[PDB]
Amino acid sequence: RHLKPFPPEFLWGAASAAYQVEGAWNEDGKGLSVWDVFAKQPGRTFKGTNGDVAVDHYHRYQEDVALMAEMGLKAYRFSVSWSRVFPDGNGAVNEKGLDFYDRLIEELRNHGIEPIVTLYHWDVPQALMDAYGAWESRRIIDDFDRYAVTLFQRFGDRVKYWVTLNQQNIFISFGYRLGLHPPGVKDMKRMYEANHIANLANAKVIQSFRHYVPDGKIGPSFAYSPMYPYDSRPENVLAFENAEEFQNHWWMDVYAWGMYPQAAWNYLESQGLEPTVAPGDWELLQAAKPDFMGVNYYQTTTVEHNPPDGVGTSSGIPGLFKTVRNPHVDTTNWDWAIDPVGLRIGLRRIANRYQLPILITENGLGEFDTLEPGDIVNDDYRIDYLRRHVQEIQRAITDGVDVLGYCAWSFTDLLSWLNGYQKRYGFVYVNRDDESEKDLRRIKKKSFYWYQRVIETNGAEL
Amino acid sequence: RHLKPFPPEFLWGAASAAYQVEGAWNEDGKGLSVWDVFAKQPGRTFKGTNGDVAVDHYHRYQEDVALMAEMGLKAYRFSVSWSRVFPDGNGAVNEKGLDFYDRLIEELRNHGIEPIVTLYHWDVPQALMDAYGAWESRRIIDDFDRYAVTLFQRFGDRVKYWVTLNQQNIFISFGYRLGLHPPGVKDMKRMYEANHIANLANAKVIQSFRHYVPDGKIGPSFAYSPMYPYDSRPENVLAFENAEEFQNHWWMDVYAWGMYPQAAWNYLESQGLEPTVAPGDWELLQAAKPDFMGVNYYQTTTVEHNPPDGVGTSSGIPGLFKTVRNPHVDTTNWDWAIDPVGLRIGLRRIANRYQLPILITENGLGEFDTLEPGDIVNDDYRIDYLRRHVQEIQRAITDGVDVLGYCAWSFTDLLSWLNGYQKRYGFVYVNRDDESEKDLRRIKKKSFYWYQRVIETNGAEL
Repeated sequence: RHLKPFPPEFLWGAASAAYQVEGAWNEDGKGLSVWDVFAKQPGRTFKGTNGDVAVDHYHRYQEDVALMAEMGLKAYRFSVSWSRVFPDGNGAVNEKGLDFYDRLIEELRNHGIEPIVTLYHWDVPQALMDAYGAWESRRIIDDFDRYAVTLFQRFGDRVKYWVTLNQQNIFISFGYRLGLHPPGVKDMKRMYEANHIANLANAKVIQSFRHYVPDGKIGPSFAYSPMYPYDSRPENVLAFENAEEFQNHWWMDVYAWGMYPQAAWNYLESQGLEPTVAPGDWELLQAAKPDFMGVNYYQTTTVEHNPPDGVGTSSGIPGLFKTVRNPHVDTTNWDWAIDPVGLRIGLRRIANRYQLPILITENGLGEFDTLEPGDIVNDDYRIDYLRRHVQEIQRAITDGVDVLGYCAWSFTDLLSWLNGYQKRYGFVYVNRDDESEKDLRRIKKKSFYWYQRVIETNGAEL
Repeated sequence: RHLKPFPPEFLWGAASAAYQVEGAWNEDGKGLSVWDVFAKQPGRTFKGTNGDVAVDHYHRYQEDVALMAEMGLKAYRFSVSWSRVFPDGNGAVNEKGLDFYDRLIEELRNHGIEPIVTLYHWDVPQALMDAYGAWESRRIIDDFDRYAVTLFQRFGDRVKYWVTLNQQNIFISFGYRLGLHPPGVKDMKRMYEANHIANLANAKVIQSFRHYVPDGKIGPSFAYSPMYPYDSRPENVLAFENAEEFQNHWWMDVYAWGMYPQAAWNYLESQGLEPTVAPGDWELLQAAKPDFMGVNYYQTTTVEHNPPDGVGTSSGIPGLFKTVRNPHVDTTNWDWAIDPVGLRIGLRRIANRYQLPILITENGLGEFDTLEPGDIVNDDYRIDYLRRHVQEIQRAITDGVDVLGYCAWSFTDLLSWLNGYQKRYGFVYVNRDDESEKDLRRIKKKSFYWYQRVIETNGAEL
């Protein structure tokens, strides 16, 4: 069988997130985000690392975009820091904050790079948390909408591709179930309420987008780990049904269809955990169809039967499923699976279930890169990982999946949320570590030139 | 987690098919069906058995319904023989034929049993095959519709529950791909064309039903073998994605959504096998939503990766999937799988994908039964099989699946299509075999009294 080529306007991209790259945490009128405050709690982050400076992209954006142009990036996906635009979340707009993103967008456009604007990457202004608990209040729906509309009005003429909430399942679960991210809560009831409010905020902004950006394309981005059954034991296949619905359809069915899946809903209702539904909620969720599903992909998860007295290392839900190591995939140095075929499977599942085009918003390999003499970083491991995933994307396109683009994570090295800087993701090495910012100089890794070649040839050599 | 009860009006049922039960093949003006002709080809059926007499339900229906009432059946699902109603397929209606079904329905209603009328169980009149090739011609769409409308007009006041095509995937694949059933064709291109025409006929009759039976409930019934991947190897999970889409979504997505799945469509198109689509086809298919999905269930199927030079014993499609024996399920004495959990999985999949209620239209165990002196048939093996499946249905209901009822296959023993009478399915033994009709007497098996107790307790005592 002949593989289809990557389509002529395929968005060969790379990506970042505002807190992870920008720095300038208190400059030009920017307000505190929940992450500014959270990361300064003693013991919260590795070696106290935080986003005060990060890799200083706020001041170094021209150099970074020049490197993107050298690579030939077709697209750069970044997030807008809400606290730069509305320092208090609501209230007065900050023109200096908007001006940064205007300058960034102009730099991208002048180099022929398509901006992909991500509205929300986990950094709600602290003032909204202080006033009303941020994502736990329906007040955020209108406040988020006002923020999104501001961006649509200022940039809609120059930005075609927009992502709304990026990895809602992560910021909600880590913030309200695991207590690892702000606000550090461990309460499933609160988690599902905040999640429902985030669903409504997503739908509201997509509705607004139709008014302000009539030729644009918008969608949420979901952190998707496709589930596998361990084997053909019926109870393991049933565990897979439970896991795919509870972990994945719980979000994507709301995004695509405006409806929560029923078995998961009934389980939550039996635990007293289902969210509070107000009149108009279903109408709003169902009327806000996205143009694409964004997918952040790193690995699949294999599951097996979990008795009601079982696991609550393996994780899972008693009576539903538990995770188990997949003996048939390679692993990273952090026990993450390497499963490029799993990306093809996830793309196929989204096309098969929702018939949506897909934008791959994040995929990449984190590793402890060594800077060798002469400013050389030989990251053949990153090249191998990316190559295998891009090859599987081409197979998915050949199968009939409409893949709009692929954003490698990340363009430059960046600050991780809790683990400092040493596990690096970039095509561009940034000379700093957990102890100091050093000189923050940018150094092209071997993978930079590999991806430059991929883009130049539209993937045709892989 | 305690199990939910069966809902108060759950349709505890049993089922049959006209050719398998009725006899009276040439009585009261009945025309030839394709099965009358096919089964009389020498060598086609075991010991030349055929439906001339079968178990003689046409003459013995009063006794059979009296037995249903003794059991306390809530519902009896049967099929109407098109050739009794329109002996030439189109043309003049045969009032004597309709009068048989009127008498049957009156007997059921007088005993408080819900009729479930199945429009089509594989017995298109031979005259339509002769005139235009039956299911290979779009002419059948209107002819089938005129037949269905006749039934809706005569019986819609007394019949709430209707099934349209029963096991379309079987009569189409066995008739046009495997050549096992009429018309005895082995041609995939013809198979997919006839299948598309059957899809249009199903949609047309559902549209007619909305006018003639506005308070009724209608759906197609699909012979569902849910697919499992052999293990968590990514290539085997991908084989599972392909197989579930090709074998199951190919039909059920058309029934529920009016759309063929895209990866399967593109594969067929690459082989020159996709059906011919006419203007208006998609609109019709999308405008005919059913009230429920009917499910005929016997077993799951496990699949694994199949190289492009591989299997086309194992069956499959090269480059997509091949079947493999599942080591984790039991087998019958005929080496077919027994997988009651697989029924729960299939029910969960239909609810999760389509949000449809499900009527289980067929499930049962075929086995040699021994008639012991005193008219005793001890079939504990059949009780075991049915009990395990009903238990899994109760678990699916507890999960949140809306199951409308369960029709055990079958009420009385019946004639099999190709294999005679000895592998029996009934709650009621019929005293005949492959060599003679004996006295055709009905003898209640042990399973009859077991199911009587199931119904009395609404499934609380299994």
